[PDB]
Amino acid sequence: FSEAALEKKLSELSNSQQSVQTLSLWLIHHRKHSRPIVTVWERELRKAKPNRKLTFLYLANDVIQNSKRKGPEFTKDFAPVIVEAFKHVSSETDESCKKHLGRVLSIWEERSVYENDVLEQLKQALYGLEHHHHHH
Repeated sequence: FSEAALEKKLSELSNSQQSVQTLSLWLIHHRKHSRPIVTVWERELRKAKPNRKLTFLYLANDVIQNSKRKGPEFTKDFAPVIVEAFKHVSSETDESCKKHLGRVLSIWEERSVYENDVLEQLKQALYGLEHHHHHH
């Protein structure tokens, strides 16, 4: 595992099934490094252009869900950053992009991906009144 390799892969990440699936497999293989991986993922997410940010969440979705079979590493290590990540993506993208964020969150609530406390925080992050403080 190297952070440099991860950075390179994240920079060339796209929405294709092959792009997300292969990166997910690599990350899960390297689950011993889940904390540094999440740290790098969060940093590159914030650096990404709005039209690319959703792709980071799709990756996280795939990694978190598929990792559960192997261990709790990714579920646990995404947990402290994932609310802020949804809030970030929600704020930096067009209102209609909530279609995609909401789909993921719906998936997570339907498949029990995180517990209640977290799921509700995610709900607030996505739909909450804090997005509506300023005239537009």
